Amino acid sequence: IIGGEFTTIENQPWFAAIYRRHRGGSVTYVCGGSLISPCWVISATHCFIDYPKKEDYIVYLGRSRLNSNTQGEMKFEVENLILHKDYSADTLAHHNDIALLKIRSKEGRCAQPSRTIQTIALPSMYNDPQFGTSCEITGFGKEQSTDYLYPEQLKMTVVKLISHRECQQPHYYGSEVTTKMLCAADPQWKTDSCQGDSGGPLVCSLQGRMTLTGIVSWGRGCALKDKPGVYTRVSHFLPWIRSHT
Ligand SMILES: *C(=O)c1ccc(NC(=N)N)cc1
Repeated sequence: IIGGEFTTIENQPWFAAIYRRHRGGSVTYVCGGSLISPCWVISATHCFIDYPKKEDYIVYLGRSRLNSNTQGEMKFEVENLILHKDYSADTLAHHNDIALLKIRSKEGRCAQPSRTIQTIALPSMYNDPQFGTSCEITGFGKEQSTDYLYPEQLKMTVVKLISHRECQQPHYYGSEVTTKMLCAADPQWKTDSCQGDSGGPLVCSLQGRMTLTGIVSWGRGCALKDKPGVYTRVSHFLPWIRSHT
């Protein structure tokens, strides 16, 4: 997260921290995700495409810190890693950038809700907030494009939804953005998602309910003028989620 503020898991209790075990046993952070039901975390296919083996992955819920255990956290194996079979990636844009992880602890159990573990509601089909709406993004991604390290503490920021029209403009993304993507950015371009934030949630309040409107997907750099963050438009993927859960 470029700019924004530090947070703890209590403020985004659906947030999933996804890590990969490397050959040799070393564990590195991969991507965020969101808990949509006790047994299901939703993320981005781009996070997993180079290493598609479900056994390589570890999912935490209730975790506020990157490389320290948060009190109350729960740790899961991935029992099913479902990548979108129509996923495609150009030099920047990711298409159908959506993935489902069925989670199962060593004791053979799904998430158990708590102060630090809750589900996030899915949108109603094609039901998205109007452009200019303020939404929140959460992740362990870089605080600056030039950073080597990821923050140890979880971060959040606010970005505003941008219309398909505006995002299609020449100096923005042109035809790279489709109607299955949502753009969001800061008016001053001062806060954004960055490397490490992908797979994570874009949450909007829709008719009074906190809704997973988006999945952090792609962008040209981070917090660059006329280069919004691009999100998987979740309200356009309900059939795929339905048929795989
Ligand atoms: C994901 O890792 C990711 C998503 C989006 C960006 N860029 C912007 N939001 N501009 C970088 C990395």
